[PDB]
Amino acid sequence: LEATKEDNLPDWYSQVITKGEMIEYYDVSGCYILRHWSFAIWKAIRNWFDAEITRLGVKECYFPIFVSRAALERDFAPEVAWVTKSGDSELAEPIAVRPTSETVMYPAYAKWIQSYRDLPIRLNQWNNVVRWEFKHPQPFLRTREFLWQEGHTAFATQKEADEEVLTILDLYAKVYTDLLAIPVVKGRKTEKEKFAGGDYTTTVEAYISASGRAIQGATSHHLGQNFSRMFDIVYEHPETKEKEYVFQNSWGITTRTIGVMIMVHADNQGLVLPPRVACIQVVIVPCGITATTTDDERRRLYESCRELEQTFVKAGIRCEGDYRDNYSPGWKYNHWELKGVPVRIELGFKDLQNDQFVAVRRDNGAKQTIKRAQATVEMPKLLETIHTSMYERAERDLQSHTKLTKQWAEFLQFLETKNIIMAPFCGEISCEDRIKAESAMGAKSLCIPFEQPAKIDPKVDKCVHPACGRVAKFYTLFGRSY
Amino acid sequence: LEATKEDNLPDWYSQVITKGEMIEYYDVSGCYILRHWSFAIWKAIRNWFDAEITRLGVKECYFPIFVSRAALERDFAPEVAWVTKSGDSELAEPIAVRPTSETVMYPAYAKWIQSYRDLPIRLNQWNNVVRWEFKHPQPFLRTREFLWQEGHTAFATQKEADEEVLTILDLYAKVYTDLLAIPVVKGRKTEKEKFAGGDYTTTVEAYISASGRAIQGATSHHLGQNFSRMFDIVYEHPETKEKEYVFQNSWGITTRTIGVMIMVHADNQGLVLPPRVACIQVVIVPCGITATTTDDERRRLYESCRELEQTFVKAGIRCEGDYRDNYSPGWKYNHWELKGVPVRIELGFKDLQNDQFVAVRRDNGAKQTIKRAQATVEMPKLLETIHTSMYERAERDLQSHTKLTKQWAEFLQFLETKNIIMAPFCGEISCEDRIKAESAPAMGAKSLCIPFEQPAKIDPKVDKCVHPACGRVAKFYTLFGRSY
Ligand SMILES: Nc1ncnc2c1ncn2[C@@H]1O[C@H](COP(=O)(O)OP(=O)(O)NP(=O)(O)O)[C@@H](O)[C@H]1O
Ligand SMILES: Nc1ncnc2c1ncn2[C@@H]1O[C@H](COP(=O)(O)OP(=O)(O)NP(=O)(O)O)[C@@H](O)[C@H]1O
Ligand SMILES: O=C(C[C@H]1NCCC[C@@H]1O)Cn1cnc2cc(Br)c(Cl)cc2c1=O
Ligand SMILES: O=C(C[C@H]1NCCC[C@@H]1O)Cn1cnc2cc(Br)c(Cl)cc2c1=O
Ligand SMILES: [Mg+2]
Ligand SMILES: [Mg+2]
Ligand SMILES: [Zn+2]
Ligand SMILES: [Zn+2]
Repeated sequence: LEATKEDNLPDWYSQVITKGEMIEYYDVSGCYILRHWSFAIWKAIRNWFDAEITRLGVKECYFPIFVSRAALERDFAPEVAWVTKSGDSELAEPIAVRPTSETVMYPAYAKWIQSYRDLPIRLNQWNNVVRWEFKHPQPFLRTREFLWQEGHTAFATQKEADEEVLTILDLYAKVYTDLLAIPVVKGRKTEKEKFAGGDYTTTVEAYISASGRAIQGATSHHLGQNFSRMFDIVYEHPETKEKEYVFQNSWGITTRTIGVMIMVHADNQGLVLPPRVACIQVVIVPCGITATTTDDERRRLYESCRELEQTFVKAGIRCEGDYRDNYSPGWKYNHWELKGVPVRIELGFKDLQNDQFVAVRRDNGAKQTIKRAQATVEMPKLLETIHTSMYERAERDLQSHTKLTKQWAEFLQFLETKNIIMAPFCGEISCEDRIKAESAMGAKSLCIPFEQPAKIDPKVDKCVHPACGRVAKFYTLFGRSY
Repeated sequence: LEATKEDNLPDWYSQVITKGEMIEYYDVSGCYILRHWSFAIWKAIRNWFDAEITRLGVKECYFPIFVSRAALERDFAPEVAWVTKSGDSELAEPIAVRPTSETVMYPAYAKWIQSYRDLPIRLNQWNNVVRWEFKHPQPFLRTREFLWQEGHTAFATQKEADEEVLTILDLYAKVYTDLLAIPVVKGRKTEKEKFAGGDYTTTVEAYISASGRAIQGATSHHLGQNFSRMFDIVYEHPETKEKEYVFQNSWGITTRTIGVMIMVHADNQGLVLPPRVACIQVVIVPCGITATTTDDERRRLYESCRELEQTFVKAGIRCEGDYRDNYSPGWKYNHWELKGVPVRIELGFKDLQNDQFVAVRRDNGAKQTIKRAQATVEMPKLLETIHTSMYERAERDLQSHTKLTKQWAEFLQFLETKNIIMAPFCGEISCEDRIKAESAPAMGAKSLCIPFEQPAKIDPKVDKCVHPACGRVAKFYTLFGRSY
């Protein structure tokens, strides 16, 4: 590993994603070959979330990657990738590679709702979407093609919609903290940062101390009746028949997760995978095989290592051994340290003589010896222990970069000191622009958190800036972002 | 269903796939909205095959949907979709939507095999691909975007490659016979119909009698060293430091599976889904209505039906009840019969009094009464019974359309009356072209495959090719017929 995380972050990240065997750079700018290592992490995330939402009643479909011009046109216009040509023959009308599927799914929804009896609609797509991002692309954070799931739901009454938005958001937050061991702040986005066609938007924000910047981890919007008016998704009331518009929601999460994991956990020696998503959770690395190693002893070692690995598998542990005779044990140590496998097993001849083995943690590198009887009990403890110690390590990190203040001056102080700031705010868009302006790379709104620091005292509290709406409507989290 | 399968096949196919709620037609020609129902079918096939191939050891990755012009340019040119514009701004280089990934994965392979020690590389991706086909598209058989799985593999020795080719081909055929209940002919593709960049091509062909045509259900190719040579996928031989090229396969299967399912099994009342991929295997339909609704009895009926479906799901059976108030039991009957649910459950107040229910089969409409204790046993047996009755009927159909001959004249007779033929063949492509011509959306006859189960030795003492003008090698038997 060539670069360090603290000095020269972009090339630390590059080094990690390549020497960790998750990326291969690709000759269409801003898209990246996904290797087995990364893709398994995405599979773990995808599988948990789909089990969750299929338990809830969301069904799965798939709309085509292509969107007609006419479909799309009824403004992110500069972000649309256009097929214009089939080979050498130029196309009558161009077709667009999808960025999202509202334009295609909501007309379908108008067609599928023939009566009140057809509601609710709860569909989800696991697909890939292409946005010709103008902002600097980063290998997992912002790729021009990315894989995600997008769910679009239609409801009779607004209660169902509000409840599902929050349900999905709790799911998203659990993906972050329970799968990837990352702390996140749940909140509402301001009127400036909400999804334009929506009503309100929930988010799950995370903070990179390295970058000093925060990043949106997923979104769950409540669309209200905005789109159902746009696309005329209506039904007649069963009693007192009158044209009623349905209530909608949409939500999404992407491979950005992997990037956020990297940024939060990887150290200066490679990746550090959260145990619950790591492809290989335990790797056994046989050692002690000197020059004078009688081939019977090398076979005996290999036999015991394979027996240990499979008794791990039977106890539900993703464990593999590394028995390649072309590499030294120390080489194997480094290799798997870059791949960030949570626990390495060291099984030498002396450990064999004692019916034990030594486990080494990828975070903090602590060694600890374990007898082979307790293998199926200690090892899962250790995996959970690692998860917690990762999450807490990051959570304390977040808590040390969040400062609360009611003054602009020390707001700017904090912002320059590489941390994000909780301050009272009016919410007004003009003022939010003024804050970002006078902070320059300037300070953006992250979300209005669900957990407020204090109740706002209306006779006292004021906004964090000079003109505003004056009266503080709530506390908002602000900071530099991705 | 307005139209019949027998008269007006295309319009029947449209009616079943729409009123069965799997397709939604789409305003970009040759793409089709996959509704929840069909996609559940695809999901089952995918999970089965993925369990299988990752158990064998194939790993999964994901390359971008976009291909550099240069990558791709290093025949099918009119089928490539080109992104040229990002909104307003035209792009530096144009990019192509992937049509397959050899052009892109094999350079990575060349970068990834640094030694003999890195071998074998056995990768799979589940992804979507686009081809602007020059043929009329039909909703699952040939779509302009379609989803698939492509597996690409590289091996030190040719033996490993041959073996995986055949293993994978067996897995494809199992998807067809164990999952979709369709009988399929394993074979080798002729020199004319094999994949051009390959060595040989295996296939699994299936026959739809409605259209009287065969269709390729999947492919497993042996690329040998042709692609390893193009892209210089090499390693240094261990004993002798000398450049050795790897041996490769690639194989793939697409959403066409669902189409052949539809074509082979659905009747003139809608779908008939095979039990092992059916999204709902059993639908429960109560039977008390109108004025006779002492609501206590309606709640008693609903609560016992939820108990039966719950005890069915816990025994791993995909069962849901249909309890909507709006509709009548006869409507729900017709609805789910369009959806091809293998067995419909009818549970009225009388069966309630007798601790029973009656199950009706979607394939025959045959009824059979079942007491509620034995439900946990009788239902899965019925699911197996229904499966094999589907496969067996389809196999009797295939066998009654497979005919064998050595005289060209009766080859043409058999083909003209809508069935497929197995005849002695030389293997030559010019001769195959003459065959296809002399039979005349291809109205001529194609080579389907050289079957693995040959009937009779094609012994050269006297055996000659079935065409009058061929160089009568009589190398083997080939299966011919109109195909998709
Ligand atoms: N290019 C991308 N690569 C990966 N994940 C992305 C990308 N763009 C957006 N996401 C994530 O996808 C979720 C839903 O997308 P969306 O809300 O449409 O993002 P967005 O408005 O474009 N955010 P931004 O990148 O700041 O413009 C967000 O919560 C992001 O975390
Ligand atoms: N447009 C399509 N839609 C769905 N399945 C397809 C399509 N084209 C090919 N297939 C299937 O996908 C598998 C792999 O594709 P491929 O090897 O390219 O077939 P192919 O050479 O294109 N045959 P052809 O349909 O005549 O062009 C084959 O087994 C086909 O049955
Ligand atoms: O895509 C969204 C909002 C939501 N869509 C459903 C899944 C979750 C997601 O947050 C916002 N957005 C973002 N980027 C876009 C890029 C283009 Br190009 C287009 Cl046309 C449209 C959009 C667009 O609407
Ligand atoms: O796609 C293939 C061969 C194999 N690729 C890997 C998955 C299994 C599959 O049988 C054949 N084929 C078919 N159609 C194509 C269309 C275009 Br456009 C291109 Cl460039 C290339 C191709 C092309 O190579
Ligand atoms: Mg964006
Ligand atoms: Mg083709
Ligand atoms: Zn203000
Ligand atoms: Zn011949």
